[PDB]
Amino acid sequence: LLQYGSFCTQLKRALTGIAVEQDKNTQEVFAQVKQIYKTPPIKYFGGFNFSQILPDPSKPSKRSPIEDLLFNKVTLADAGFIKQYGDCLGDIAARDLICAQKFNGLTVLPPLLTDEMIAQYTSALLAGTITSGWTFGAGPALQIPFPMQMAYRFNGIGVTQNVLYENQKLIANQFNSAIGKIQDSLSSTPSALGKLQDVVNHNAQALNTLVKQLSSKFGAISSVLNDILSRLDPPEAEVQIDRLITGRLQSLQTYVTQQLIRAAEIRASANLAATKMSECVLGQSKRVDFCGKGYHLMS
Amino acid sequence: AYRFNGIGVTQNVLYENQKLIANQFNSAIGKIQDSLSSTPSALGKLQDVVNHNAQALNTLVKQLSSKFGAISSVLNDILSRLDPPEAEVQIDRLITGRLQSLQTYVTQQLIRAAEIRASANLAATKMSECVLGQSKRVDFCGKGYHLMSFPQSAPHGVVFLHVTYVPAQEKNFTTAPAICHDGKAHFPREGVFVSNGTHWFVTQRNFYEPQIITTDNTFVSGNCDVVIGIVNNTVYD
Amino acid sequence: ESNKKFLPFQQFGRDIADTTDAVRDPQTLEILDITPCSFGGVSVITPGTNTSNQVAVLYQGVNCTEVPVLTPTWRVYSTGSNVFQTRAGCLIGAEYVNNSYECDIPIGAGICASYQTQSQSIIAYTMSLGAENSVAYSNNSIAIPTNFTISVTTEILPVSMTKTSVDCTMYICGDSTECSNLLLQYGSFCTQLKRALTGIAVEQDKNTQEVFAQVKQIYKTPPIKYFGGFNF
Ligand SMILES: *[C@@H]1O[C@H](CO)[C@@H](O[C@@H]2O[C@H](CO)[C@@H](O)[C@H](O)[C@H]2NC(C)=O)[C@H](O)[C@H]1NC(C)=O
Ligand SMILES: *[C@@H]1O[C@H](CO)[C@@H](O[C@@H]2O[C@H](CO)[C@@H](O)[C@H](O)[C@H]2NC(C)=O)[C@H](O)[C@H]1NC(C)=O
Ligand SMILES: *[C@@H]1O[C@H](CO)[C@@H](O[C@@H]2O[C@H](CO)[C@@H](O)[C@H](O)[C@H]2NC(C)=O)[C@H](O)[C@H]1NC(C)=O
Ligand SMILES: *[C@@H]1O[C@H](CO)[C@@H](O[C@@H]2O[C@H](CO)[C@@H](O)[C@H](O)[C@H]2NC(C)=O)[C@H](O)[C@H]1NC(C)=O
Ligand SMILES: *[C@@H]1O[C@H](CO)[C@@H](O)[C@H](O)[C@H]1NC(C)=O
Ligand SMILES: *[C@@H]1O[C@H](CO)[C@@H](O)[C@H](O)[C@H]1NC(C)=O
Ligand SMILES: *[C@@H]1O[C@H](CO)[C@@H](O)[C@H](O)[C@H]1NC(C)=O
Ligand SMILES: *[C@@H]1O[C@H](CO)[C@@H](O)[C@H](O)[C@H]1NC(C)=O
Ligand SMILES: *[C@@H]1O[C@H](CO)[C@@H](O)[C@H](O)[C@H]1NC(C)=O
Ligand SMILES: *[C@@H]1O[C@H](CO)[C@@H](O)[C@H](O)[C@H]1NC(C)=O
Repeated sequence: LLQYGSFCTQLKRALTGIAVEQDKNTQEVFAQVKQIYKTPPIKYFGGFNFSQILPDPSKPSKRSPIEDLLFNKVTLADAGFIKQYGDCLGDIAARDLICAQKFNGLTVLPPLLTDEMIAQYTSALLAGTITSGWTFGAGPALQIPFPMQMAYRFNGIGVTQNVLYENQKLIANQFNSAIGKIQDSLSSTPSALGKLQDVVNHNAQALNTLVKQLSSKFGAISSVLNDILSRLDPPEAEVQIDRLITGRLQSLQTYVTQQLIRAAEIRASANLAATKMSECVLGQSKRVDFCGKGYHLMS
Repeated sequence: AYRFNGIGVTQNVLYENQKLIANQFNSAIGKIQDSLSSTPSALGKLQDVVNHNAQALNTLVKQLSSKFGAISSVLNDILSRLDPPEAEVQIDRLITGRLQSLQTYVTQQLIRAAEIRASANLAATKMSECVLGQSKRVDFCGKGYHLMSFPQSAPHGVVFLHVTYVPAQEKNFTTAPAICHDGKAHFPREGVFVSNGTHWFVTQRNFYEPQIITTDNTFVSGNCDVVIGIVNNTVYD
Repeated sequence: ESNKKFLPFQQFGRDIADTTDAVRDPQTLEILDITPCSFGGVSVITPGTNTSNQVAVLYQGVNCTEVPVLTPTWRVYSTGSNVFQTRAGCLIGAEYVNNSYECDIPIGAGICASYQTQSQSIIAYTMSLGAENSVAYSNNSIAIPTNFTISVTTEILPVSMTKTSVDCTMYICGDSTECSNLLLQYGSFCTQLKRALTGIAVEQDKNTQEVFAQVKQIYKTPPIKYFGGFNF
């Protein structure tokens, strides 16, 4: 193989580029603000109830109930684990596909940002948008009572503020009911989180195909190098080894190309998500059907 | 003044602070050259394209020294050291290897071209929206309230200079949603009620400028029994 | 020793990748299982060579106990120097501290490394998300600014790249005729390559034209440059 060029340097470079791009995407999406705001201890906002989206201090990981349901709904499977070789050598007689992947030179790297840091970023964004409206997204944060912020947002869509000031309780009740229905709507439908499951399914399928490809003969007497080496003299052995080498190289090339295309698609999706975070959360958008159906109020 | 009215600030603010705004703009423009020159890694995106192209071409050239399983990597030596019928089988390996290298190079170039096209489309949209007009989209033409943009050309790229407005030196105040007077509720037209401790005024949101509460800048539209937190005072006519 | 329940007529065991992992000893009929011995990857963390020559070594995905200390001939200290365990594996040659700074060199799950004067040394820490803040929220209080600042920022965007062309015959066969004749019967791959390269070359110019040709009138500035005190 040493005399076939430098294809594998190119493969390593492409894989490293994709790995760096993933962390860049996450950092771009989830790091809009540089100040870690925290909610006031007393939770009274004119009748609006935010308990379903604020972090829960009772649980150890400090996640909102909706975040808990979202994390329980999706199966993660592959992740980074230290001493994973020890678990593989434990040999409980249940040889999973992960150990087979590891023993053939395929590894999975952990992300730079943990889940707790992302949860902290989300909590800071929520506290900022609750306590300051949209001022913290364009300079220093300026406090303002929540009903006055809602009156400003209603003026933003062409409705006078006395409409809000005379229907505060009904609007608060409607908002509370709409927030409450979200958990039931998410839990009842099992196919809601298809997009997030598709990524895991695609990665697992690609890795499994790459591992299974090692059993092909590609026109040789056998698919095992040791058997070929023991059953033949060398000069008849190079011609048998060459076919296997070429087949495995082709499989690696195909895998890398597919990974590159998927990475490009994921980058486009991440850019869209970052734009939506910038425009719908840190301010009020006048673009039609960009931040929901109807006249956008807040995200 | 038109651009300041576009972000919700009255034009008399500009007309009374023209010299200070001009000085601030001049200083901000002057700092740009020092900021660009001091940092050596600012123009990484433009250098990456050249580096990638040079690396790809160098790899393609260096790939010609591989044997790919033949006796030699030189066609003339193979032709001179062997009869033809033994020579086609040696030439075929080299041909296949070089073809594979060309295929890989072309595929990588296509992917890079797609990425560059996406970047160029984004740049064209930014040029259309931030330079030829004033944008209300948050964080699209800089950080803060966008005022105006200027374009510049660079090797294989464009550089946008965004000029924006940032508030500073905030102060605390006591506020109320409405004012009760003669059994009627009054709401501000454009602004918010503010109290310095003793008296009440109305001011615009993005700049402190108190004014006497009159019937000219308020409307009634309701009674004084529904609004929560109403405060009763006097309204001048 | 293997716990697999081999049938009396079975002599070998295979896996998904078609590799033998269970064997029966020819002399004593006992079932044994085979596992490859330890292996892994090594990463090197270093600042620029213009600064120092000290390095740190990260063994990836390996519990730092039963450390290999081998295929690599060079030996790290493996002792004396600080040894730390991260979710990415083991780190050797860097000291862990309580202080949190901005990330300099990424390592793994929330762990970064830096070169600090402390005697210069390499330290590892947990990255900091940002400075703490807490706005005073009240339901009858507001905050209003009293001054402003004019800010100028920059943004850089690539537009086009290099246009290249390749000749198949000269690259593959040079000036030889036998090689050209042999290549003539391999199809029309090179026509496709030429078409793709030409398409990319045209697309580059299209991108530049789309970006830089918004207006069709060539305006020029007046000779006298006075714009109310603004300096351009
Ligand atoms: C905000 O909503 C939550 C849940 O929607 C309320 O918590 C409920 O409180 C009642 C009475 O204390 C309990 O019987 C329920 O079991 C609680 N539900 C949950 C999920 O904890 C909370 O009381 C609401 N906020 C206010 C101020 O009433
Ligand atoms: C709040 O604003 C009112 C309105 O200007 C201030 O009242 C004035 O105070 C100055 C100096 O104290 C007097 O010269 C004026 O005659 C007052 N105006 C009126 C209509 O009486 C008041 O002092 C301000 N309070 C604070 C704490 O700043
Ligand atoms: C608003 O900010 C500007 C700039 O920070 C202030 O102008 C400065 O005023 C001080 C006080 O004399 C001068 O020493 C500086 O030279 C001024 N800066 C410039 C650029 O001219 C201005 O005073 C502030 N306004 C208020 C009401 O505080
Ligand atoms: C606009 O700015 C430029 C540079 O910032 C000014 O040019 C400077 O003028 C002074 C006095 O004539 C010279 O001492 C400097 O050497 C000049 N700098 C440069 C880079 O040429 C220019 O004067 C300013 N415009 C006005 C109308 O004052
Ligand atoms: C406004 O009040 C808060 C708390 O009451 C305080 O932290 C802040 O410094 C005050 N701002 C000014 C400008 O006095
Ligand atoms: C003015 O407001 C106070 C506080 O709400 C209230 O007690 C008082 O009755 C009001 N004045 C009149 C004339 O109703
Ligand atoms: C093979 O011979 C050895 C003696 O060296 C003996 O211990 C063993 O039981 C024999 N096994 C069989 C299957 O005959
Ligand atoms: C490393 O190995 C030891 C011994 O088996 C084990 O006790 C320890 O838990 C392992 N480290 C981790 C992080 O699990
Ligand atoms: C870091 O902080 C923890 C807090 O409990 C402390 O136990 C530990 O000793 C500190 N690190 C060092 C090196 O002292
Ligand atoms: C909100 O207003 C109510 C008036 O009913 C008051 O009792 C409460 O203290 C206010 N909240 C805060 C945080 O001061």
